[PDB]
Amino acid sequence: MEFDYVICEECGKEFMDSYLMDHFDLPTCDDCRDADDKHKLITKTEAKQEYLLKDCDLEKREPPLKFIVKKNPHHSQWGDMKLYLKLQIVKRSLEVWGSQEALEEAKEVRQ
Ligand SMILES: [Zn+2]
Repeated sequence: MEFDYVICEECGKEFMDSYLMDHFDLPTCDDCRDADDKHKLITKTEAKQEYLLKDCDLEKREPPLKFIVKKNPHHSQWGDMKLYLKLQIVKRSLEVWGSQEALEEAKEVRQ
């Protein structure tokens, strides 16, 4: 009868908003984490581009990855700001090359 909660589909954790479900559009909970201490997201520009990619991938299958977009929450607040969950951004960096080390090596090997 009328709800307003959600359970993390990753491991199953009721909740409503945290670091990804509070300003990202992704539920998750304070258990999956990603940075071991915060899961600090990663700028969408340094997330895919750096991961050797930029669109055409995360929109080719339409995965459960969400992003934020607005003034930065920490110090320094430029005009707009596009960010993408870091954990999910890592799952893709591998799905493509398979590891952030295969990326760093792909850019150091290529010209
Ligand atoms: Zn979870």
